[PDB]
Amino acid sequence: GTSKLKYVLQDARFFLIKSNNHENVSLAKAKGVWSTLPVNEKKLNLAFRSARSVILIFSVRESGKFQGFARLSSESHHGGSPIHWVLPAGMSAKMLGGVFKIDWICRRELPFTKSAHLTNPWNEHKPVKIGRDGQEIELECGTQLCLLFPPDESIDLYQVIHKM
Ligand SMILES: CNc1nc(Cl)nc2c(C)n[nH]c12
Repeated sequence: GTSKLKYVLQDARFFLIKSNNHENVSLAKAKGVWSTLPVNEKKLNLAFRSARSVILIFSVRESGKFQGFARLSSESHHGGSPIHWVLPAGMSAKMLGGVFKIDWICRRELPFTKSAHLTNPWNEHKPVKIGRDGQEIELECGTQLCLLFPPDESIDLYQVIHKM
């Protein structure tokens, strides 16, 4: 069912995460972690303190899809482990230094064609698939986007609700 999902999304904040490769989204699903550039790390740390739930909605660049979404379970922390991120051009391990802990709510894909009807007021009402890494998605757009994903029956939202 969708009732516990809707409870988790209640009053959440939503952020578009753009990853330059699949390997790091795969690593994030396996390890329950995410790292981003400092400008976005600052925004997510602020949001984490301000909202009952901060949801990261993931999209690998050029995949034409979202790869799932997750809830921040911590602010960023340094020095816990050297997450073997696969680094593309220009990006280095010091920039991706802060690690957030995340609980996955859905590890299933959603193609961009399925969200064509959702626009993001905080990005000039462009289609929600359009946005830079770290772009905030307004509550109603973000809620409807998350509800479009296929249910992920491997995930029990009970423990997530307790983190709140
Ligand atoms: C592990 N975090 C990340 N990994 C890769 Cl390949 N790209 C990005 C971007 C564009 N923001 N955060 C990223």
